[PDB]
Amino acid sequence: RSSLKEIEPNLFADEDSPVHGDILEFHGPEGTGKTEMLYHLTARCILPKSEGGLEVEVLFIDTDYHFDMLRLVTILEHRLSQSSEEIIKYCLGRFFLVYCSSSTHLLLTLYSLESMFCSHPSLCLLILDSLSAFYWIDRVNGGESVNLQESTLRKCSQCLEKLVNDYRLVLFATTQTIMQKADIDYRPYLCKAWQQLVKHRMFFSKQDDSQSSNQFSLVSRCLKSNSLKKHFFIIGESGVEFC
DNA sequence: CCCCCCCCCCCCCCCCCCCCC
Ligand SMILES: Nc1ncnc2c1ncn2[C@@H]1O[C@H](COP(=O)(O)OP(=O)(O)OP(=O)(O)O)[C@@H](O)[C@H]1O
Ligand SMILES: [Mg+2]
Repeated sequence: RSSLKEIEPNLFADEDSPVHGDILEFHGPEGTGKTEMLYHLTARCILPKSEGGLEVEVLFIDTDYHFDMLRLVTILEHRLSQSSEEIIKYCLGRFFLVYCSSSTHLLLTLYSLESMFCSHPSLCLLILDSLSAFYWIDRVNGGESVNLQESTLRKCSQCLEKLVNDYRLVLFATTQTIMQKADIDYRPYLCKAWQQLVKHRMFFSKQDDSQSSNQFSLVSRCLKSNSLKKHFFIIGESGVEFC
């Protein structure tokens, strides 16, 4: 019922099999277009089929409290050929947002979301933002024992893998670059189960030069085939546009 | 792996005549 190529032919030019459970990951520093990419994916997924959409529902989980409905509405109205309030209402009728305040809160939200997931059959995409939102607090609360710094993340990863395997969903996660290492910059620090659960990896970067910005770099790295690709794209009032 | 800063030195080098009872 779900096809990965249709979601994004630009980035997913190799994956053509009907997706029946995948885990992806975004990574990079601040202000490099991760949330804009998520907005573009949601816009591609929730638009009507007449305007070039997918007509399936999206679930969103916000952890860093950085979601902006105004930007999403602006992108939707710019992508639409004709702007009308009722069509925007129809589009937004298939969008859901959840807030979590702590690791246990997120764990219980995951333990509760399966009721909706069995209730709603049209869900095809799942987004978790800022998976590394609670790292320092958990680490400090865990003392010097590593196993006490990893339990909540372990349980959340197990629940996420169970959900994605059971309900045939697509997961999009975001992490933050917090620590360096004594061309890809990546110093893994997450849970071992989460690290081994990843399938695709994408890194984000921004041009240092001030050519009015308008240039972002993305490096796609799939662990299945060890294929490294570089993408260039721009972000405008209508969303993101690939160079 | 984790976060932010310091401070001056030292002297050189001469030119140029005027005016008769
Ligand atoms: N209307 C717009 N036109 C052009 N660029 C825009 C517009 N709106 C936002 N941007 C760009 O969006 C960029 C930030 O993107 P975004 O909010 O997705 O960051 P991010 O990589 O997800 O970072 P973080 O998660 O730390 O917030 C800015 O650098 C800005 O130039
Ligand atoms: Mg962001």
